[PDB]
Amino acid sequence: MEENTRQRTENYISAKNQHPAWILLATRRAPLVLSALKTLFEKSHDG
Amino acid sequence: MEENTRQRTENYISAKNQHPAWILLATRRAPLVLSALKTLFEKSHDGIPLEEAIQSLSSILIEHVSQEQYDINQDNPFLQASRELREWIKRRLIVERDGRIFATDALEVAITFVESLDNRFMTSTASRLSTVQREIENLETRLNPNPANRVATLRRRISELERELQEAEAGHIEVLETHQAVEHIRDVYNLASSLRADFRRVEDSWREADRALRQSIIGEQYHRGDIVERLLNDQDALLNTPEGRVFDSFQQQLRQSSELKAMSERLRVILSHPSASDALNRLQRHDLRWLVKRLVDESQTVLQARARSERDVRGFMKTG
Amino acid sequence: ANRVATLRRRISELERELQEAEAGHIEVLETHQAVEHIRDVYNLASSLRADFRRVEDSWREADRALRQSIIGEQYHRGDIVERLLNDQDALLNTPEGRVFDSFQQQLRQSSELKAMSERLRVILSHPSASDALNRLQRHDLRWLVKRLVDE
DNA sequence: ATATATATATATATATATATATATATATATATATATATATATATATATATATATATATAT
DNA sequence: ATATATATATATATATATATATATATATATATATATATATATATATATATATATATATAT
Repeated sequence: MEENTRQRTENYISAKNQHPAWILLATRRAPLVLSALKTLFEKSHDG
Repeated sequence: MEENTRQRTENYISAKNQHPAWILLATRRAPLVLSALKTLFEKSHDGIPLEEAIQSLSSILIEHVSQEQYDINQDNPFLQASRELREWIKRRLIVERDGRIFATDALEVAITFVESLDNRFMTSTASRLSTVQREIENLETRLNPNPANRVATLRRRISELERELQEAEAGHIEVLETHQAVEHIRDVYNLASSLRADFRRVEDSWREADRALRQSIIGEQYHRGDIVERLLNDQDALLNTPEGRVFDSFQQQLRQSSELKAMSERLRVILSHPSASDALNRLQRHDLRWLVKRLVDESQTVLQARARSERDVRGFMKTG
Repeated sequence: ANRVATLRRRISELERELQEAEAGHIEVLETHQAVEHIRDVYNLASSLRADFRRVEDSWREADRALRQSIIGEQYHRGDIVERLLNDQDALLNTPEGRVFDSFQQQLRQSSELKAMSERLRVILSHPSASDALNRLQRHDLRWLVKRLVDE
C-alpha cells in the first residue's frame, strides 16, 4: 500500500500542473469565468 | 431565469474568498497538503486522536522530506507535524473536539474533488443504471395515491415474483458472473460511502443556528416563554431546512435495529465472497465491513455535539 | 434454497402490501419525504452522464492511438487488424467499457428504458418536483435517457 | 470522656528567573496576470487577366 | 449542306495594397508565499510565605 502513499503526491502534483479544471480554479480570475460559462451552458443542452 | 446571474458572480467571488476548500485548492502548496491530509484521514473512524495525528503526520512528512522544493523541514519532523497541524486548524481546515481532531466539510469537498479529478475507477459502475431503474420504479409506484395503480403494480410485481419462484424451484436460478458481481460490489461501496458525506454539514448547521439564536438573544427583552417553545422550534426550523429534517429522519430510519441487523448480516456475506477482494482493497473492505458501527458512532457523536445547543437554552433563559 | 426462501419471504411482503392496498390502506410518501426522495434520485443520476463524459475520452484516445500506429511502418495488414481488434476489446473490458456495454444491453431490452422514462415523466409532473429541483435539473432528469442515447 | 486550642506538619500558591514554543509585523523572493510590441493572417477593395461559352464569318 | 475557327462577351480567378485582428514574445507591476526579529505564552527548578491541617496541649 506504501506506493499509494507517495505516488499519490505525484499524481496530485501532475493534476495541479496539467488538468484544466484545477488550473482554472487556481487562477486569480476564476469565479467570473466559471459563472459566465455556467450561465452560457445551463440554458441549452445540445451545444 | 437569468436575473440572478448578477448575484451569482457575487456569490462565487464570496465563495472564492471565504470557503476554505476553494482557497486551499488555490494555494501554491495545495497538492502536498491535500495528499498529506488524505493519507492521514484514510484511517480515521472517529476523529483521529490528536497524539496519533501528530505522530502519523510526522511519519507522512518524513515520507516526503525528499521534496526540498516545498521548503520541507530537515531537523525535526515531529515539530514540523505539530506546526502544520496547528496551521491547518487555523485555516478552518481541521477542528479539535474532545482532543480528537476531525475533518471539516471543506476538506471533504476538496478531497472528493481532487480524487474524482484524475483517471481512475469511475464514480458510476455498470450497476448504477440498474440501481437508478429500481429506485425510479419504487418512487413512481409510491408517489401516486391512485389505489388502482398501486394494486395493479403489486399484481404485476407478484406475478413476476411468482414466475421467479417457479423458475428457482425448478432449478434455473441465475447469479452474477464474476465481472458483473465486482461492478455491483463497487457500486454498493460507492453508494454506502456517501452516507458519511454529510455528518459534518449537519453539525455546522447546528452551530450556525445556535450562534444566530444567541446573537439575536442580545435583545434580551423578548419573552422567555417564546423560548420555552423555541427549544423545540430550533429543531423544527432546521426541519424546514434539509439539514435538521433529513438528519432526524435518517436517525429515525437508522434506529430500526431490525433492518440494520439485516444490512449487517448481508454486508458480512457479500464481503466474504471471493470477488470482494477484487472489487475492494484491504482498506475499503474493512471500512465497509463495519460501516454500521461507523454510522452509529458518528451519529451518536453528532447528537452529543448538538447537546451543547440543547444546553444553550439554560445559558439563555437563566439570569440568576 | 437461499433464493427460494428469499422469494418466499419477499412474495409475502408484497402480499402484505397488496392486502393493505386492497383494504384501502394505500400510503403515499409524506409530502415532504417525497421531496428529498426525489433529489436523491437526481443525485444518483448526476454521475451517470459524468462517467459517459470519460467513456468518450477513452474511446477518443484509443482511436487516436490506432490512427497514429497506422502511420507506423512496422505493422503488416494482419498486425493492424489485430491492433484494432485488441485495442477495441481492451477498451471494452475496462470499467467505463463495462458501463458502455451495460448501456448497450439495456438498449437491446429497450422496454425497461422506455418504462424508466415514462416513470420519470410521471415523477416530474408531481408538484413536489418543483420544490425539490429547479427547472433546469428537472429538464435534465427528464431527458436523461435522451442524453445518454445521444452521448 | 469530649471540647477548646496549641506548635508544628501537609502541602501548596505564589514568586522569580530561565528556557523553549508560538504569534505577530515586517521584509524579501518567486509566481503570476497583464500591458506593450512585431510579424502574421483575414478580409476588404481595385484592377487585370484567364476562362467558358457564344456570335459570326469561313472551309470543304 | 455540316462543321471549323476567330472575335466577342461575361463569369471567375489572380495580383496587389490597406487596414484590422492575431499570435508570440518581452517586460512590468502585482500578489503569494517564506524568512526573520520580536514579543508573549507555556512550562520548569528553586524557594518563600501562606492557608489548611495534623497532631496536639489544654480544658470542663
